[PDB]
Amino acid sequence: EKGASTSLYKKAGLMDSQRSTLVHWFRKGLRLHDNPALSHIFTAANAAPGRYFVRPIFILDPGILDWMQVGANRWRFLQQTLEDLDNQLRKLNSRLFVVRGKPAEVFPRIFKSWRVEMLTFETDIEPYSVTRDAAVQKLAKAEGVRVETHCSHTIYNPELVIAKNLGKAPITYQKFLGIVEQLKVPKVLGVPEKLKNMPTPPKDEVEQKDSAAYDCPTMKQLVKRPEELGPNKFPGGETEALRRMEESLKDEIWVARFEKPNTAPNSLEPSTTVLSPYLKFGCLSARLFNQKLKEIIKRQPKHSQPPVSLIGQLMWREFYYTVAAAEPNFDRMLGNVYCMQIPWQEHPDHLEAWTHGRTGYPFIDAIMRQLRQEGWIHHLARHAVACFLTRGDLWISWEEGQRVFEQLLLDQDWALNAGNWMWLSASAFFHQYFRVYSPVAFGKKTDPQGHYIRKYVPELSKYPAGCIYEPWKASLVDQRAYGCVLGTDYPHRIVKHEVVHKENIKRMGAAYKVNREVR
DNA sequence: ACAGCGGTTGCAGGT
DNA sequence: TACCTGCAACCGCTG
Ligand SMILES: Cc1cc2nc3c(=O)[nH]c(=O)nc-3n(C[C@H](O)[C@H](O)[C@H](O)COP(=O)(O)OP(=O)(O)OC[C@H]3O[C@@H](n4cnc5c(N)ncnc54)[C@H](O)[C@@H]3O)c2cc1C
Ligand SMILES: O=c1nc2n(C[C@H](O)[C@H](O)[C@H](O)CO)c3cc(O)ccc3cc-2c(=O)[nH]1
Repeated sequence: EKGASTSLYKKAGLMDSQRSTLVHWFRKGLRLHDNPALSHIFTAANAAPGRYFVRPIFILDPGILDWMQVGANRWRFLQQTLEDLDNQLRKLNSRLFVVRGKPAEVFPRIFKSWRVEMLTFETDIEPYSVTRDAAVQKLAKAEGVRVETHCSHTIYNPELVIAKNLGKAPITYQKFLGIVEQLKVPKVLGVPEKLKNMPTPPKDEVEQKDSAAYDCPTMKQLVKRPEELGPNKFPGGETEALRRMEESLKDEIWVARFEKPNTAPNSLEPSTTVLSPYLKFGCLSARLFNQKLKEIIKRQPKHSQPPVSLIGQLMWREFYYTVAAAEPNFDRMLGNVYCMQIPWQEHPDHLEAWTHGRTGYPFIDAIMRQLRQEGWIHHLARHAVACFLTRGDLWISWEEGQRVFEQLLLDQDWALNAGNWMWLSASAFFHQYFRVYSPVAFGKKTDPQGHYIRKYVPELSKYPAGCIYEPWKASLVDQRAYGCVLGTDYPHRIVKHEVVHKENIKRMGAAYKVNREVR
């Protein structure tokens, strides 16, 4: 009987050559938890153990760099995320395969060599993803590969929101809420089960030439300019995502009473959750986070509501996802159905100054430096610098600010970055352009001593709180006494806010009329 | 039809 | 304190 059982597994070792492959394709959805596309594959494999190999893949795609600027800090985040993801898949008797190449070229090969029966992935609405996925579905159809996609990057499916709103994406938040209240949310899933009867798949032609061909990229492979790395304040991956979420949810009174407008842009520690990079890469399920918040809200029936509550912030994400789904030119002014056409000026020197936090406005400069160094800044810090760049002071296109954020943010999100840049430039969604953030006054409310400025603009760290926000008010002798002379150790302010913002408000009114008269 | 309402997160000067 | 008004007056939705 022991002899018999031995004969059985020896024979099955030949049978293994006859297996087809089930592929889950990670792009976002970079997590095991609440991942229906992944769970699909793992359930299919375990429902028929012996029949399939499982290949969880991430395609490290050179085409991304034709579309997106990616700074060193975000490359490091991705490196860490893929490593965490392989660690978690290992626990399930699997692993991550990181296939280098463009999807259009990779998929023809692997469909054939792995004998792929089914491919799953989490859907996405970005133009890159739309064109990519269309090409892959086309190829899978031709090649007879079953493709099942799942919508789980968002709580609501943009397509279904647009359908329920009679074919149009809602363009106001309250209307969006009224629509999504009528939609059901799928069940939030746990991590998939361990794979049964899953020997490692046989090496393909690539693996045969280099056994490490699909192994997780190193820092050296992914970060080509490590001199641009800052402190690793927000480590990548689902494990860190979940730890951070549980920590952020620990104070249920803080959660229950959360109002975004009352959180500081310049607290030295984040005043909000900093779950955004995790949500952006899919290291954290938005649907799980929402579920967790809802549990807390049950226990704390006295709680804040949208727009300002924590659930409210998730809904903003959903909101911008839906409007972005409907408009591939979401990230440009021209041809963007939502966007006010505003004659922004080009000014290379001012853009450079803003980009590198050398505007001569300490608050603005502090924020831009934190962003560059750390890759996260608070929402209202983003407001301050985005308003400054666009309608507030420099009159430079929101698209140029978008580009800088796109490089520097760990949470860089096509829809969210574009949506909020339009908001802040009063190009779309927000239209009360008479409200202009003051680069001098805005930060004072939450940091009267200027601690944040003293940290990120250390050259000004000896200035009295009375002029650290407005160092040009200090005489030359006082500047010398504070160890920082304007024009020498810190730049002269590149524009005068008190003049230019009034001029820009007039320009905004004139642009608005032109746009009105087109309709 | 177009007035009235509400709109995540303005500032300054004031109660 | 947490809130108010004046400042000029925008948008989309609603009826
Ligand atoms: C000009 C500008 C550019 C921005 N670019 C991005 C970006 O590329 N990627 C990005 O994730 N956020 C972006 N934001 C939105 C917002 O600032 C960040 O989501 C937020 O600061 C992240 O911090 P948090 O996770 O601690 O937010 P929390 O306040 O803790 O909110 C929780 C989650 O809700 C979502 N959320 C919060 N605020 C917004 C918002 N305003 N719009 C949409 N979703 C929101 C995020 O996923 C966030 O993680 C931008 C904002 C501005 C003003
Ligand atoms: O499929 C990929 N997605 C990558 N993405 C994820 C990307 O957001 C999704 O592929 C989107 O679906 C593209 O529209 C990255 C995102 C970043 O912010 C930075 C780098 C990458 C790199 C890749 C990549 O190599 N392959």
